[PDB]
Amino acid sequence: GMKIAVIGATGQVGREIAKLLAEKGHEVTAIASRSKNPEEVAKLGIEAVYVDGEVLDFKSVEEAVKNADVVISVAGG
Amino acid sequence: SGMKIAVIGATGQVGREIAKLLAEKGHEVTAIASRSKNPEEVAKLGIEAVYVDGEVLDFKSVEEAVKNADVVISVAGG
Repeated sequence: GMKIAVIGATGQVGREIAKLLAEKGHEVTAIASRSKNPEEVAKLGIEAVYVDGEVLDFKSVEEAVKNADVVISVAGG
Repeated sequence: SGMKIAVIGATGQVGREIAKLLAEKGHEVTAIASRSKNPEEVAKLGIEAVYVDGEVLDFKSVEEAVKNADVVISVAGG
């Protein structure tokens, strides 16, 4: 298992994520805090990543983040 | 019409698990390999930004739990 911090919006989504990853054997710390909104997150900048067999559609990526109700941004692995 | 959730940086096992979980919870999920260029700014930790009382669990303990993490999941919106 790994060390995982789950930060930002308090709510069912963040709690369920945290719960799942603890169930998978990770060491999970949850910190409630203020976050940017989806449009602000998009405007932080996105690094486009190609997936074999899929069109990498720049506008589709922009729209998916900007128009989300919730954005989960995963960093590290 | 369930909540629209974008998972960005979903290239790893943890991203895939999150995407799977949230679709099981009836959300409309778009998992995206493309990732934030500035991940730490999604939920930037500062004394003013953290909802946890700094008299109880201090800012340094908060900062350390994120610094020592292998993976940081930042949840934006709700």
